[PDB]
Amino acid sequence: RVFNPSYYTAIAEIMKLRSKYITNRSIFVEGSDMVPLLLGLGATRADLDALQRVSNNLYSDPTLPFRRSRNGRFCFDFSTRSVRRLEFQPVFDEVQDELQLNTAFQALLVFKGMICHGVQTTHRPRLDYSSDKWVCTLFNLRTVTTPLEGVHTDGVDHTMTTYLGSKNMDLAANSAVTFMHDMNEETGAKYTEIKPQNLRSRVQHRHFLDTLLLVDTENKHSLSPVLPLDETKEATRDMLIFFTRRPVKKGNIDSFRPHEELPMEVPLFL
Amino acid sequence: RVFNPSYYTAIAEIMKLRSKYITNRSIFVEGSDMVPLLLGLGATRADLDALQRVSNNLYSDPTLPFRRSRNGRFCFDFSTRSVRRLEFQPRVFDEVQDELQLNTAFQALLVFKGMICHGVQTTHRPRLDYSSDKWVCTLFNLRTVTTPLEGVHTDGVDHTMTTYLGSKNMDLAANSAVTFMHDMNEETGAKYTEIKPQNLRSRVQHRHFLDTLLLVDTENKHSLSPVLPLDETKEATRDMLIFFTRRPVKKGNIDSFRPHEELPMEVPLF
Amino acid sequence: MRVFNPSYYTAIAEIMKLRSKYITNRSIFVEGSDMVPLLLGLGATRADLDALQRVSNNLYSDPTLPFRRSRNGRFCFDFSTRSVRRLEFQPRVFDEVQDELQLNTAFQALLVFKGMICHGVQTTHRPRLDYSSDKWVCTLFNLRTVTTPLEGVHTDGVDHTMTTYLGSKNMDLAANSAVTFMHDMNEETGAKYTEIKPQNLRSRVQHRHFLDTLLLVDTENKHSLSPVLPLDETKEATRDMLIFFTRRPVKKGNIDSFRPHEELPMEVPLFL
Amino acid sequence: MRVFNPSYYTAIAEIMKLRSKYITNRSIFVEGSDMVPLLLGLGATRADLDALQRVSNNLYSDPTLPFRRSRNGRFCFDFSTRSVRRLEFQPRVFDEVQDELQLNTAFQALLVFKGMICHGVQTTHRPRLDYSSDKWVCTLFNLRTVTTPLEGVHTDGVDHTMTTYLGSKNMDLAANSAVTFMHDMNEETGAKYTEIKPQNLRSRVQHRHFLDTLLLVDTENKHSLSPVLPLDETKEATRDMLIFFTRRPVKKGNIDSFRPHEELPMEVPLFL
Ligand SMILES: [Fe+3]
Ligand SMILES: [Fe+3]
Ligand SMILES: [Fe+3]
Ligand SMILES: [Fe+3]
Repeated sequence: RVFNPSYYTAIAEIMKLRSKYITNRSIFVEGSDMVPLLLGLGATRADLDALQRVSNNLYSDPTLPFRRSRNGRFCFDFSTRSVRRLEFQPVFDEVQDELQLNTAFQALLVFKGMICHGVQTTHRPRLDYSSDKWVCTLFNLRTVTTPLEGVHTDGVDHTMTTYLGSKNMDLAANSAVTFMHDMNEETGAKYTEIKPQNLRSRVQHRHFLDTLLLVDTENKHSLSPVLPLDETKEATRDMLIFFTRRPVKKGNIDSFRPHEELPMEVPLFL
Repeated sequence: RVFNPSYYTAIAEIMKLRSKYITNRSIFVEGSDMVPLLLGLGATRADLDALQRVSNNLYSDPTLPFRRSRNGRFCFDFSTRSVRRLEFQPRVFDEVQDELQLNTAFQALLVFKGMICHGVQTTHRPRLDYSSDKWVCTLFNLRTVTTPLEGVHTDGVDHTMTTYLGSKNMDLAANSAVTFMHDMNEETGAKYTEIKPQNLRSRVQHRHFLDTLLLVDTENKHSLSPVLPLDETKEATRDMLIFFTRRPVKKGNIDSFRPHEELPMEVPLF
Repeated sequence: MRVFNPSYYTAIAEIMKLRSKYITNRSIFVEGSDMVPLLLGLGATRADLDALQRVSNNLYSDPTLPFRRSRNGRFCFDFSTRSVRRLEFQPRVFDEVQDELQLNTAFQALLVFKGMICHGVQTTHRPRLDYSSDKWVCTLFNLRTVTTPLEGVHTDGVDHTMTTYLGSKNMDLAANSAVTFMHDMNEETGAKYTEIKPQNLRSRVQHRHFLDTLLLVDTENKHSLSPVLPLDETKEATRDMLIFFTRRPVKKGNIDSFRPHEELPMEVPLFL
Repeated sequence: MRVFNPSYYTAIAEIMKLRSKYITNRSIFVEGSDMVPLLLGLGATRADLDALQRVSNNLYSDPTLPFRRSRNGRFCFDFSTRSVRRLEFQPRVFDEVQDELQLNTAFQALLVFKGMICHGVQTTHRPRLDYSSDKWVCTLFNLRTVTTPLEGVHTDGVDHTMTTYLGSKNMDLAANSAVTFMHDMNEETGAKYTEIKPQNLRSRVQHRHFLDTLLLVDTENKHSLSPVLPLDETKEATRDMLIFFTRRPVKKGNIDSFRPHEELPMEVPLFL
C-alpha cells in the first residue's frame, strides 16, 4: 500500500481538509466523503460494514442505563510515526480487538493524526507541547433515550466525533445537534441562554461516518438531546468520540506503556 | 480554451461545489480557492487585478450617500448556452459599464454561478415561471459607506451570490458585516435583537478578495450586520458584487429579454 | 445526469492532455489501464466493459476468408449536431456491426474519446477529401484474426486511425508478435516489416492488454504490423481489435452517403 | 512544510502510477511536460528548473575528447536513512559535479523521482552485486556531446538507467537524431544501430524537449543510441543530458565506498 496510488490520492484530499481545519478551526465531513478517504488509507469494505455493528457489544452498566460504552487510550507517536494502544490507566469496558483491529477504525485514527499533525493551536498551561506524542482517549458510545451538559470545552486539544448509526432518531433539526460557539459564550449556558451573536455554526450527524473535528481550545460546544421519532420507543445513537491532547505536564502524568493483553500499533505514515 | 485541460479541471471542482450546494442549500468559497477556478474559466490575472479597482467608478447619488452602486440585468440562457447583457428595464446613469462586464474575472464569476445553479431543484416561487430555459440575473456592484437595518429576509429570487471585492478601514470583529443564515422558521423582519439561536444555521463573514457566498434564496433566510469601522474616526467602505438570480415572472410585469443595444455582452456558458 | 458529474470533467481534462501530446507527436499510445478510467468517466458501464471482451465471439465468418472474422459499420462524427451516429450501409449484407457492439456504452465511449481528441487537430490535407465539411466518416471494423498451424508499409488513406485491443488467445507476447511499427514518410511503401530501416522508425508499439489503444495521424505516418505469433505452436492464435478509420468526406469536385441507418439506428452526443 | 502540501501527495500518486507501468513494461518514457508538475510537486522551484537549462554550460572540457564535456558524481540511495546523499570521489580530479547542479532543487527532485519508482521493483539480479543491501550506488553524469562538421547495442552493467534531456542546440529532429532503441536480450551485443533487427526491437524513443526522461531496467533490456544529427550541417550540434546509472553495491564475496563527500556534502530526504 506504500506503493498504491489511491493511498496518496487520499492523503492529498486529507491535506486539503487540513488546510480548511487550519482556517476555520473545525471541519464537518460527510460520511459519503469519508468512505473513499478511509478506503485509500486501508479500510476494507467488510470492516466498514462491521463498523456499523460493533456498538452492539458495548458494556452495560446498570448504574448508567442511558449509555453503553467501551473506551481505550491510544498514543499518536510522532517519533515512531505510528499510533498504538496504551495500557489501561484509571475493568470490563475496555475497547476490544473487534473495534481496534477493524481497519476502518484504524483508518479513522490515521485520518485524525494526519490532520492534527503540525497544526498550531492554543496551548493549555497544564499540558506539555514539547512532546512528540499525543494521548487519544477514544469512546465508542451508544446513548439511550427512554420514553444535559451545557456549553463547554472537553479539556483537550482536538475532539473528533464520528457517527456510526442510530435507531428511532428524529432528524428534526433540534435532535442531537452540535452547536459551535466562539470563546465569548458562557461556559454554563443551556439553550435558553445561548446568544446568537456567539454561535458560529450548527452541525448534525445523520449518516454513517459523518465526522466533526474541532480545535477544543478555540471553540466551545454543546450537544442537544437525541429526540425519538416514534415517541413510544427508545432511541439510540452510536458514536466514536476521540479526545486528543498533549501529555500532562510534569512538575498526574500519563502512562505511555503499550497494552499487554490488547496490543495494537498501525503506521501513521507508510 | 475549449481544448485547455485546466478549463475542465476547473469545471470538475465547480461540480463538487455544486454537489455541496445541493446538500447544504448554501456554500461559502474562500477567495484563495476561487482564484484558480476563475483562471481555469478564462479570467486573466490583469482582470483579477482590475476587479479590485472597478468599485472606484460606481455612481454617486446625493439621494443616498451611504451607497455607491451600478447595476445591470443579465440572462442565463440555457438554449443558447450563454449569458448576455439585457437592455435596461425600469434616462439612467448607474448602468454597469464595459469596465466590469467585459472584465474576464467578472465574466468567470457569472459562468461559475450559472454552472452551479444549472439543474438544481429548489422550491418554486408561485409568481415565477420554472418551465423557462432562461434566468434573469440582476447584478449590483455596490460600495457601502459608513460615515463616522433590513432584518431577516429573503431577496425574492431563487439563488443569491455575494462576492467580496475589497474594503477600507473595516473592523474584522465577529459582528462586522457578518451574513447570518437562518432556517425558514426564523421570523421575517427580525433584527439581531430577536433572532433565535434555535433557527441559526451558519454565519459567514467575507474578508478576502473573492470570498463568495451562494445561497438558495427560497430555502434560507438571511441578514447582514452593519460594517463596523476599525478606526472609528474615518469612513469605512465595503465593495461587493451581488447577483440576484431567478426564473422570469409568470405571464398568466413581464421581464424583457431584449439584449442591450448600447452595451452588448455575451459569453458562452460552455 | 453525467453532465453534472465531476469525474466526467476530470476525464475530459485528461483527454485534452492526451490531445496535446497527439498534436506534438502525431500519434499516442494509451495503455488499457489508463483508458479504463477515461471511458468510465465518459459513461461506460463496468458491465459493458466486460461485455466488450465477448462481442468479438459473434463476428461474421466467410469461407472466402478463413483467417479473419469481422463486422463493420460506418459512423459519422457530426460537429454541427455535436454527436456521432450510425450511417446506412454503402457499397445483401450480413457482416454489419450489430446493436451488441454499437449500443455498448464502452464502445460508445471509445467513439466519443476519438472525436474529442481529433477535433480541431490540424493535419495534412488529402487532395481527394473535403476539409470544409463539418462531418467525418468513421469506418469501424471489429476484427478477429486467426493464425493456424501480408501487407507492408502503408497508409490507410484516411486522416486518423485508431486501433483498440479487445483480447487475444494463445498469442506469444514476448516475441515481436502483432507489433505496430510507425515510420516517417521516407520509408518505402510496401516494404516488408523485416526490411524496414531503423533510421526511418518513429515508433514501435504492441497491444497486449484490454483497451490498449494506438491513435495515429494517417497522413503523416506510415505504419506496418507484424504477424501474430502463437505461444503454443500446436494451436490457433486469435487477436480481437476495434479498428477506427476516420476521414473527411470525399470531395464532390464516388461520394459518401450520410443517410443514417434505418434499421440499426444509433446516435450519442459527443459533448454532454 | 511541503509535507503538508496536497500537491506533494498528488505528485507521488502519479509517480506510483508510472511505477506500476514500469513494473509492467520494464521501461517508461515520460514527456517533459508531464515531468514538470511532478518535479514541482516534489519541491522543485521554477527558478531552479530554469537554471537546469544552463548548468551544462559549466561542464569540464578536455582535449583528449573534443566531442565530450561532462561532470560526474556518485550518490547513494540509502533506504535506511530514507535519503539520498553525495558520496566521496572514488577511482586528482576536476570534473566533479558541483553544488550548482547537486543543490539545484529540480535535480534533487529527479533523484527523488527515480528512487521512488525503482524502490521495491523486483528485477533480475546480477551475480556480481549485493541485493541484500539497503543502499544503492547512483553514478550520475551531466554530459554535453558535441557534433562538428560509436557504441553499439549494450547493457550499462547496472540495475536501472535513467536519461533526462536538459537541452540541445542545432539538433535535427525529423531524422533519427539521437534516438534511443531498446532491444530484447536476443539482440546482438555490439550491433551497430543501423543493423538491429526489427523483430528484437522493444521500443524507440527520442528525447526532444526539456525533461524528457527514459527509465529502463538495465538487466532486462539492451539499448543503443544513434548519433546526434545537426540541423544545419555547417554548424556544431550539442545535446545536454543527465544520465543516472543505479545499481546495488558490488558483492563483497573493488568494493564501493559509501563515505560521504566532505567538500561537496549533499543529503536530501526521499520522503518528507
Ligand atoms: Fe464535549
Ligand atoms: Fe438579502
Ligand atoms: Fe493500416
Ligand atoms: Fe547505455
